[PDB]
Amino acid sequence: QTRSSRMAGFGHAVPARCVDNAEIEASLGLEAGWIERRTGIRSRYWAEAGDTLSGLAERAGRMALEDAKINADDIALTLLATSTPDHLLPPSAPLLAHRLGLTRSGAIDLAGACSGFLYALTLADGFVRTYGRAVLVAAANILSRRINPAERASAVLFADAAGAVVLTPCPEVKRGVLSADLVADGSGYDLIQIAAGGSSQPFSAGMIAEDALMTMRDGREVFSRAVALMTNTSQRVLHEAELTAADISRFVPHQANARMSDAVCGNLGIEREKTVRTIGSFGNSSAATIPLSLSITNAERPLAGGETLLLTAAGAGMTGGAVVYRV
Amino acid sequence: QTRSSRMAGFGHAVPARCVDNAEIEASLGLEAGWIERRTGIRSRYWAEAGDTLSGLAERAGRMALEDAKINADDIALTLLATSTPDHLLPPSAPLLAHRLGLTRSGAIDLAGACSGFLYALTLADGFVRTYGRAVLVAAANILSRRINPAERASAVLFADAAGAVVLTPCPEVKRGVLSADLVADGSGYDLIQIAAGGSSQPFSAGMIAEDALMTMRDGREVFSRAVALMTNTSQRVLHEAELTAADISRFVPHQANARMSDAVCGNLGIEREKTVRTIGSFGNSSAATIPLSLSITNAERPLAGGETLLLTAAGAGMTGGAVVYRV
Repeated sequence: QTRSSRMAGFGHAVPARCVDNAEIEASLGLEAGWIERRTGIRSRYWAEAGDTLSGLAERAGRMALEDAKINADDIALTLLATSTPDHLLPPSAPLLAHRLGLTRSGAIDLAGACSGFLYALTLADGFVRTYGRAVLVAAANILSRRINPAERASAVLFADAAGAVVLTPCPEVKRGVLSADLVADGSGYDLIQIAAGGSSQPFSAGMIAEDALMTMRDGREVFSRAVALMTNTSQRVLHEAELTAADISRFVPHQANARMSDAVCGNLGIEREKTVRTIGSFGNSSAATIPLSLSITNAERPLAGGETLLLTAAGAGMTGGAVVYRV
Repeated sequence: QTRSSRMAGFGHAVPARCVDNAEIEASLGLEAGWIERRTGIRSRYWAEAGDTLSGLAERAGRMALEDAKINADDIALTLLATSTPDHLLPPSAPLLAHRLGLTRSGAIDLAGACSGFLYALTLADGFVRTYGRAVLVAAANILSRRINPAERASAVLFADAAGAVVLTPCPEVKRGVLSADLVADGSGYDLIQIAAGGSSQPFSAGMIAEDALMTMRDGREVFSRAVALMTNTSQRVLHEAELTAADISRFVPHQANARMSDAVCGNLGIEREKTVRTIGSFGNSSAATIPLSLSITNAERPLAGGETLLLTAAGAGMTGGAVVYRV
């Protein structure tokens, strides 16, 4: 009976601490204006002590359920894309579903770094279309607790946020997810990494916190690979949907830095004013970036029937993806 | 055009160190025969120094691709259910796809504790049916590196293994995944936990060693909750498929301990000889147990057309799931 999924509700959430560039530039000994000049970020939100990932995700997901006006019994599955779960075991998604009252919902976490939401969105859409039941698709990260002071990119980019979307079944064809392209390139596996705490080097007694913080070999190599991943996946879903960049109403790339968004937008020939930009006020929260941006743009101007979105992301791994969605 | 998915190829892999009960009983100071008496495990495999999660997953995945005789280009997606990735960042699945030559494959990790494979299988089936493209569904864990010798259940059950299934598109209806039920119950979130390393208590200098290892408040509460989760999800997918226990050819529960498998089997009215039992030789490797058991039972006696399998699992979180699959 079901032939597409509908993005029925949107939500986002950020912690209470707004962190201006000037605080961080002072910490790192950077000249005034450095961060906005190089990243396009002006401020970002950071967790305070006692804030949990699942609590942040809960506020974004509650906002999306409310937006969708959906009965809690209708949520069959909760997917949480996160790289920073409350605990390494269990996953945070069952706690998320429990706090939100989603008593008929399954729950699992997805770990796809910055690409996690587009994977979760593609997989949720397949579930909606196969079982004719609704899915809560959340993405949330507290990257502030992963910040490495020696890794300047992390200190200046990383932020904390959650976004969520309620996906409901729809009988109509030729709308919803028109195309999706999910790619991986593990030749870039070592470009962005946390050395310890996984199974290859469990965190042990004589280890420092910075062994458990992110490291990056060559930011420029990450930059060019990520632009290429997003460009190539975007080109493929456009061609698969038989559309051109001119048919896109809103372009929602992962918000890594402004120059990366500009590069992909330019490579695709998309008009710059079609790009949703939340990095100025919300920073880079990894997989939460796209659903937070979806919630922000829908609040500014509700998505209208017939509009076409292009979503695209790249991530450590390396991974990438793109989705064309028709309202 | 695609109406169902087919489990086209199976594979599994274990590390080289076979650890019999006697070694562990001496390590823990238990009387001889204690472990087999209480768990039904006789032996299990543990990683050696330098073994990686992705390398163990790679051997299971290559076996499954070989078994499926599939072109590498036909794999559109690699899903890796694991609680023990090589690193906290990035996910291990892109490395897995890379090492196996799956140059057209997306890749993401799923964190669903012991339920991780049934979630990944259900999500993969929806992907196969939506896009008409094949998926490698892997599950792998190195639990030995997470063992707390003081938590006796974990010391005597936990094992290291990988399993994998190649899911291919199939044009026929009334076969493949007939029904699936994914549930979560975050009221049991604190029952099985690792305290440190997540975002609620990140790894730091001078962290207690035990804080990075698995912990369990009430094994009996875990037991009865997990039995109920598996019983209730299995009853649901059976009724959704319009089947009874007598129609099941092979019953493949998560291999947690023999008494748990027997309790669920008995609850469902399933003939005990229909149960696939790998816990004796392979122990409890969390999400890997069901695909390892599929690989083992299909090797002993190839899955034949018309056979019906019932798969069920419960995990930390708590989560559960069940799948009815028609060959």
